[PDB]
Amino acid sequence: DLPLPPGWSVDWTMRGRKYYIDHNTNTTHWSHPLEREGLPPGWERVESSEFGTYYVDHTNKRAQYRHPCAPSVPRYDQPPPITY
Amino acid sequence: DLPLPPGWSVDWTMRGRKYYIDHNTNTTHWSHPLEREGLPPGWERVESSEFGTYYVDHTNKRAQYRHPCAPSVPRYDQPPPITY
Repeated sequence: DLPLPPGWSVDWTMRGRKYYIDHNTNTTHWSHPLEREGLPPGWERVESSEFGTYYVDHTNKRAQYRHPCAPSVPRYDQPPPITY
Repeated sequence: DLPLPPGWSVDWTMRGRKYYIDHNTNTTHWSHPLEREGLPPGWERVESSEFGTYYVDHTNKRAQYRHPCAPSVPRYDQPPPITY
């Protein structure tokens, strides 16, 4: 229920998808403006039942599962061996 | 603090990484056995500061950001237009 900055509101698409309106700039967004720490300019984190969590780049109209700032690939670590 | 099934315990690596021991099978795991709904056999979800959330495949010793059952690529949706 985190409070929006002045000049922001929340709305829903005709199919019921929540989104945010920035009346200061007349732009629309999928995520809360105060929930974007760690994300670069132009990107948002999206939650969904269809895809789970992913990331969108509005400038380039792209979506990807990898957080845009995460290492290019993650590391596999074998769980520790059983000791005797 | 979710209770473990019988024959399971929790331990830590020398560097302090939590893990789970299944004494029923003498196998080790990065995630709680009761926190794997929606994951296929052999896979685990991993949380980390280095990579954020990702997924590991123990059989093939692979790691990836995409949930193994998620669609191959996620969809970009443009936020709704401003109406006048």
